[PDB]
Amino acid sequence: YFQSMYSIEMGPRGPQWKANPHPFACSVEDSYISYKLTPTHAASPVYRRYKHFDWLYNRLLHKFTVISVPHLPEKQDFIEKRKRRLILWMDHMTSHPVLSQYEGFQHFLSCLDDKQWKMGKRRAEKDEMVGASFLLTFQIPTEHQDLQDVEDRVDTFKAFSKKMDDSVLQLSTVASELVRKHVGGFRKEFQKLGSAFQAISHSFQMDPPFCSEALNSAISHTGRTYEAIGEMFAEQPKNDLFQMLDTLSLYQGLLSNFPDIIHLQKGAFAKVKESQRMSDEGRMVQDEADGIRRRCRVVGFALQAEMNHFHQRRELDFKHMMQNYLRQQILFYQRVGQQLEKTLRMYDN
Amino acid sequence: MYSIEMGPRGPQWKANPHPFACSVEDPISYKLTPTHAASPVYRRYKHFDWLYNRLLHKFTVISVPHLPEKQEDFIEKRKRRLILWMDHMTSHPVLSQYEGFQHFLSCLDDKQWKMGKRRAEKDEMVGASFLLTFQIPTEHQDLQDVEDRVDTFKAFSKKMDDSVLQLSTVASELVRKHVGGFRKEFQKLGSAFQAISHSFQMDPPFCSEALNSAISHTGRTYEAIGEMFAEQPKNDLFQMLDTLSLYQGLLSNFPDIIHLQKGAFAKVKESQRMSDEGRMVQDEADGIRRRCRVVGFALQAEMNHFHQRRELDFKHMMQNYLRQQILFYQRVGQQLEKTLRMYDN
Repeated sequence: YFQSMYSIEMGPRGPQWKANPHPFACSVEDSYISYKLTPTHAASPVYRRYKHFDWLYNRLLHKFTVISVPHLPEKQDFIEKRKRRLILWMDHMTSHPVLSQYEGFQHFLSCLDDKQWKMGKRRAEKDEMVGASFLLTFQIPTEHQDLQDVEDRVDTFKAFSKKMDDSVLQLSTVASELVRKHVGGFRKEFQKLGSAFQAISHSFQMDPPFCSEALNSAISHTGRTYEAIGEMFAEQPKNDLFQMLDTLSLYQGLLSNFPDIIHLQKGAFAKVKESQRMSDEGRMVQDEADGIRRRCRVVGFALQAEMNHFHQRRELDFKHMMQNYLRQQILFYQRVGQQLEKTLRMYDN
Repeated sequence: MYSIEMGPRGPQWKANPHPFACSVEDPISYKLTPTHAASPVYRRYKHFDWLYNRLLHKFTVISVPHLPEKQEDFIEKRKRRLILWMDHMTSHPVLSQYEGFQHFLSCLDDKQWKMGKRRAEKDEMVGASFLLTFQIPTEHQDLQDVEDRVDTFKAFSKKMDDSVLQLSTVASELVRKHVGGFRKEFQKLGSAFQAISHSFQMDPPFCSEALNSAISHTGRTYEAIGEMFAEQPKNDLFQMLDTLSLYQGLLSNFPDIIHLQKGAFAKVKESQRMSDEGRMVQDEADGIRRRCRVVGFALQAEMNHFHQRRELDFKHMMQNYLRQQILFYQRVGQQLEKTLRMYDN
């Protein structure tokens, strides 16, 4: 036809991406690993390798200037961690109103024949560098008429994204330390205690007619119990901390896109003030300076729609992150207590 | 007044005909309320120390519970360890019937207090003279069998002294971990949660205060859990250390007593060997064997009683510790559940 046109609509939070009219989701599952991808809109599953993921990712970066594109996991439990984060990546892709409609993404998810695969790759390599469309569905209010008010919005988001990048990094660092603290210090303390309870028991077995075999076994049971709890601490991060880190990792990449995204838009804001001022001196034509203004305005709404979409996904993802972490901790400490109440019952006899 | 009788586990102290208990309260003067006394009695630590030094001079073959140190949690831990000391005293068949101990509990006067004090000072029967107080069994046990029993207890007491020291060391380290390490990690986690929430408040119209409040609630929760860990040793670890301290004092009483017994067995074989060679009068060699038989009975009774209390106190120790650990991790789980509902719905 002509070109794809992404729409920006007004909403409760202000400018937002109009939803994908043809929504879908995609599951990721299983010396070359070919991940089995099953999108909702396809009749047959699709097998793609990280190499193919990396191809698409590079295509996305060159295509979308104002949109934050989710980062892939490292190129180099690495295998398991990769799949968890490819899933998180995929979900963020499918739930993004613009990224989910990208033709290169569609070719990535639908193409079966390998002969058509090569063609569809080169076909997506000539678009981009075509930048964007961004039609605006609503009518421009009197509040958004000043690009100054829009630029002030961008500045507050920059400062926000800076401290969020700090808090996320700090939390991700703390979590990774807890993992080692769980495999190390936590396990060690419970195992020194259990080893001590075993030492007490062994000493109590050195006088056969004057010692109770029941008590000596109970204390010995508590010894093995605490030594088993130590192993529970060591095996716990895989249930709660790992998934939290995966979530934080997703937002490391999203937040890392913003510095450049914001830099571009502030450059457009300066180009507007420059073009207009130059048009006031007489060294610039007015209608050309008008085109700069109106274009900067439209992509300003796009950015506003993206920051809006970021907050929307953030609130969903962080809610589920805290919930999932706490539910597991609750389970973990419940399991701990049951071990203790199991070994306490040994002393009833 | 004292007697040693045979039993299922062998030689043992005859039970106190008039058993009792004594509560210790802190209204420094301690409020002591003997259950068999008509009126409560107030005593300071110096009074305990006086009584303690009387027991050392009096009962040589008996293992006397050590008094807590004379020189934070100090002065509070003394109250706990004086209770354990008192309980061991009133539950000992010999020590509980001691006249000076009864004077220490049932003297509500003051002039009579100084009098009874002197009464215990100039006691004719002490040490080796105390051995003529209690009567032994009429049964005859092989002297070699007794020595083997003592030697078995010697090996046991040494290994237990180590295992107790091991657990005592581990527990003391656990107290510091609770105040330091365990608290710190929770404090770090909640602090990070706090920062996340704070950073979420930097873009006011676009961020949910409901979510930020829940996140910062979880932060204050994990910080609260940190302080719970810091306060926890007072509920379980402190009590366990008090029990181990009690038995470290008891196990230290034995080496000297055992050594005296080993010397008693030695002089029996010694005197008899030379009595046969005509180097000593047999009647005097008999008096040595007789003396060894008596002290051997007293030691077996003490070793039996030590085991009797050991299995009780350690059963209760392990029970009290576990029960408090259980309650602790339940209270933690409640803190976590309380903060999870903040994310509803």
